[PDB]
Amino acid sequence: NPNYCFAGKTSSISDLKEVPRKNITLIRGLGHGAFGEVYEGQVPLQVAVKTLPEVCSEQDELDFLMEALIISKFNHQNIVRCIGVSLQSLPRFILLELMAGGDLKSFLRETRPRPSQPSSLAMLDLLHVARDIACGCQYLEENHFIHRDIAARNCLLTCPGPGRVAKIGDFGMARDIYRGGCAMLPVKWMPPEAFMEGIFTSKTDTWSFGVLLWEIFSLGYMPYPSKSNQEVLEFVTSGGRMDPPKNCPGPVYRIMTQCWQHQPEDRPNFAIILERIEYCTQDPDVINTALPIEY
Ligand SMILES: CNC(=O)c1ccc(F)cc1[C@@H](C)Oc1nc(-c2cccnc2OC)cnc1N
Repeated sequence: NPNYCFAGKTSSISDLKEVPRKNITLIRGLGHGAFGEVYEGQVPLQVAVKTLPEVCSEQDELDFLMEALIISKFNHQNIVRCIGVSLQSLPRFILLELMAGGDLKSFLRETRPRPSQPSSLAMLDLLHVARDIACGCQYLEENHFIHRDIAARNCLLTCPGPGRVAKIGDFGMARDIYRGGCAMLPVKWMPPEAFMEGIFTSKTDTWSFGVLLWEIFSLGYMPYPSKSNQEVLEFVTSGGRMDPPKNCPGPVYRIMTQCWQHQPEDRPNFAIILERIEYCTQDPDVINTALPIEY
């Protein structure tokens, strides 16, 4: 059994909270796609159940064990909680906080303002999501953990409604690096030094957060519209940056452009990002800006 170190503390599979299999009930599927299915479940405490295929390799097993260790060792309101694991029965389970709002990317697309739902979303809703994730990122930063794939698809919402809280919900990329190919790398979320020299720092996540911010204020569009991975790589390496999302307030766009500074030392840390998001939320001209209504 591999050890895991976070914040200078070491943990082992023995530290994982094993939940007796008899206490766990599956309710419905939520998704598969990526390696492993996820179900809604009960332990009555409601959970999302990530499963390990019984038909897997030794490495798949170690990967699964490692993400369990990673998530269980985090303690922050904007990172999905791990209720525990069930590793002593097959298929093996990781039990997560059930985020009823689902993933952020799908939410943004599904919840875009429409003629039928003219006020489904406001600038403040987006700013609050951005703040929430930036808070999670600041926690990772101050604990020297580099996420490596901050993107809408990896964020979850506690509920569809106005009191929703956003959290980082997937750590698969970080898990892989802790221990794939070019075409699977999240190049559209990566800074120049990352995909060139394979250098990662906390400023990597700052760049990625900029792209997430664009995803949020575009209401769930794929970054760099119409560009392939290699076109983005060449575009960004040459100094190219995304335009503002439709109707995006200037102060918000400016946060994006600061996250995308070529030199990592010129990019803000998350304390500063949160400061700037806060300032945006106070500014009437920002939050009174109407989001586009999709016909
Ligand atoms: C299919 N998506 C994932 O597996 C997925 C994608 C990104 C991510 F960060 C975490 C997950 C899975 C591991 O965890 C969760 N998914 C949902 C959930 C996700 C999608 C739709 N409805 C849901 O709950 C009602 C809710 N809570 C979770 N703890």
